[PDB]
Amino acid sequence: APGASIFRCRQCGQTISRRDWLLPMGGDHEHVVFNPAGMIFRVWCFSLAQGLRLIGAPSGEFSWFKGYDWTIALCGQCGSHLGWHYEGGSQPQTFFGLIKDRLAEGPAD
Ligand SMILES: O=C1CC[C@H](N2C(=O)c3ccccc3C2=O)C(=O)N1
Ligand SMILES: [Cl-]
Ligand SMILES: [Zn+2]
Repeated sequence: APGASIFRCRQCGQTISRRDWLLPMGGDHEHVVFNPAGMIFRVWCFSLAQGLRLIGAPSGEFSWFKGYDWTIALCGQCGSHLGWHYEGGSQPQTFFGLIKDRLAEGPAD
């Protein structure tokens, strides 16, 4: 009966990822970053996620992760901006950077 197994969208409950899929990029699964508008994000990196909708074509502009291009990842249910999908890089080729405070963590179902 673990209570820290599954990450859901904090706004609607859509299943998004799992603690087991946490990915330590550059030695840490947590990355604190700012965008050009100055917003600060505490981003958790995951190997896999589901329940998202990836919007548009990838861009390398302002990428927080060297060698990766990003696409916006919205909750596929409610449209809440949950983070980004990264692609085009090496080891791994792709991963997800999701905004920790926009997810709710809980037991598996
Ligand atoms: O890796 C990334 C993900 C995208 C993120 N980003 C944003 O959060 C944003 C908002 C508005 C205009 C442009 C951007 C942008 O590049 C950013 O700054 N770096
Ligand atoms: Cl936030
Ligand atoms: Zn949602």
